[PDB]
Amino acid sequence: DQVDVKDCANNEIKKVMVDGCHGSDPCIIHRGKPFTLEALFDANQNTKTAKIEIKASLDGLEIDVPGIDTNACHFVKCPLVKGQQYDIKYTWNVPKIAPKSENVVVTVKLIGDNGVLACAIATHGKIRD
Repeated sequence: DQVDVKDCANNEIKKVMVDGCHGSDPCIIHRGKPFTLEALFDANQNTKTAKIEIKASLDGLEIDVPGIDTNACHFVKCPLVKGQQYDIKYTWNVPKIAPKSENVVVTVKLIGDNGVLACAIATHGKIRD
């Protein structure tokens, strides 16, 4: 079920949803289900390069993107520009995780060289219901 995450790609994304979590409000998520967040988009800018600012924090899964790649390349089709379609992502193997997580926080943003290819932020996020 999609949600209401404040994305900032360009009203061009082809599919941006999140397996349970709730967008906009304090993204509350559920346990026992794969919270594979996502957000696709067809490169419409013009830059073979690319940047990134993703940040997913999970109790036993502290996703993070402090600069792992060198230009949204090791994570996606580096060259976005307006001549390529591609789908970043952040799967989620969900065991049980119990209710409520020690802490959580979702955020994201793709920046080529002309603007922000994509974006997604879940102000606060508590597991449980």
